[PDB]
Amino acid sequence: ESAFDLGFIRGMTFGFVGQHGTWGTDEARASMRALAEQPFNWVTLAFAGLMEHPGDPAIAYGPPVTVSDDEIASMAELAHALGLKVCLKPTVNCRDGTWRGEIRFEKEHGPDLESWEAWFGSYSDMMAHYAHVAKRTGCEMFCVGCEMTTAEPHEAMWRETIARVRTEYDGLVTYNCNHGREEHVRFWDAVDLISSSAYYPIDRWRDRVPVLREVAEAHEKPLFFMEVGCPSRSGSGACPWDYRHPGAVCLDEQARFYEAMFAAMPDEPWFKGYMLWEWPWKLYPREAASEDGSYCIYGKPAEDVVARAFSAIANR
Repeated sequence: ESAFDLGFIRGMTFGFVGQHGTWGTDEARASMRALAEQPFNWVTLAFAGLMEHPGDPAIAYGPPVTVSDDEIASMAELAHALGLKVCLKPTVNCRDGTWRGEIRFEKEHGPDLESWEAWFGSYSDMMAHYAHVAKRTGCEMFCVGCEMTTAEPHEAMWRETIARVRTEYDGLVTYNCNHGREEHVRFWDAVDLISSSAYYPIDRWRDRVPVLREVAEAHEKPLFFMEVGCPSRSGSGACPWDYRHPGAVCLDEQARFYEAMFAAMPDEPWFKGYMLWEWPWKLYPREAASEDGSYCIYGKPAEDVVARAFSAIANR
């Protein structure tokens, strides 16, 4: 169905970074079952192809690097049988640890150089491949990119990648920008839904909503969060995007983040919901949650905070 008619998204991201073999495990199947017991109507299957360095245009994806096409199909099939809609979200990470939002090339053109042209060649090839996987596996959404801040001004190359995806895939298409980039992306017209990694600090939510509304209304597209969440660590609510943030385990900090977000987001048709970050393919037991400092909400007060809000939206 169309974008404005879409049911409000109550989602969870699963299985990142999608290392080869991990989703084909009994653990992954048990973890997906646990995810589906929460009041989620969506799951995002997220995984990363690999670049050697942020200036290398070559991208390694598929086995032995990523989960296989069969592993993706297995997870999509399981999620679908459990009543979830599925977004497929391929992305790229750098082996040297450089954030994908900082990839950069010295040249725009040159197919045998380290150019934006060469990289988008590799990236378009990868996205076409997974767009075809998404079609074959009946995925209801496909995400053409995540947090690609340095790549964004290459509008023509993004439009090509999107047109290539459209060729392979006729479901809903989004691009996932970083927090603070919602108003900066210039190709929102080429996708069906505007999405962002909305890691806004606890105290920034109320202030940020107006611009988010303005972005949705300006481009006449619904907007949702392709990533939102907070680690259960002390002070993390001030820097939700940072998985490396040092601090004692703190379950309340994560809960406060979710409460602040839910409090600030209006019940207005331009806003289409939440794809939470994140759920592991190997899920810890409930009792171990008090020791866990990750983004996962399982077994923590945030689980209940999320369940209450999502159930209320669901049972309406």
